[PDB]
Amino acid sequence: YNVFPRTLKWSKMNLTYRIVNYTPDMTHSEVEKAFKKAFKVWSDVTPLNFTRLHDGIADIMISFGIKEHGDFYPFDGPSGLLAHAFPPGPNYGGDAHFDDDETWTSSSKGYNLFLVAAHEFGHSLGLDHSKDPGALMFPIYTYTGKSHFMLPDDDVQGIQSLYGPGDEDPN
Ligand SMILES: COc1ccc(S(=O)(=O)N(Cc2cccnc2)[C@@H](C(=O)NO)C(C)C)cc1
Ligand SMILES: [Ca+2]
Ligand SMILES: [Ca+2]
Ligand SMILES: [Zn+2]
Ligand SMILES: [Zn+2]
Repeated sequence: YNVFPRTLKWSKMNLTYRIVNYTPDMTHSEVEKAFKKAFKVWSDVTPLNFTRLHDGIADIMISFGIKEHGDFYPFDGPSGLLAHAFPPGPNYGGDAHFDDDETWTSSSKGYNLFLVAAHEFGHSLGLDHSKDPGALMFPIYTYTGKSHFMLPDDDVQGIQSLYGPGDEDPN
């Protein structure tokens, strides 16, 4: 049973994460919405368990990425790359990093963390992608997390069904 390596949705009904998008044009209050609110929408599509244990137990997080890997250069102006997320494995999984050279906000101008973040998190915690037809995963985001409707049902029901109940049980 193996074909397209894109799903990672089975044994992860609950996970922890950290909120630290950035403080460019928004304030601690906005980032609070970006990370929380965007999470409110992600939870709306799927009852995913998320906990930010500052104690040091986080798997995914929202934060502006700044070239710190050592392989490919993510940050790069408005280039085709606003949010790169990693697989929830080591302490660098579900790492939601936005091309620091891009723009992010919680208002009607630019990428709304609700959208971008709900999208990056959907990846960092979800998997490679899941919107062939239409979901909050393609390089297009136009409709904010809630600026019209769940057009991207692919990500809505997609993770609402795959990330819904977790298994983490080998038969
Ligand atoms: C809200 O929907 C979107 C979220 C994030 C992006 S992105 O960060 O610009 N980007 C999409 C993309 C850009 C260029 C080429 N291919 C894809 C991310 C992404 O997919 N994040 O989930 C890339 C860098 C992986 C776009 C829309
Ligand atoms: Ca870019
Ligand atoms: Ca991590
Ligand atoms: Zn990064
Ligand atoms: Zn995507």
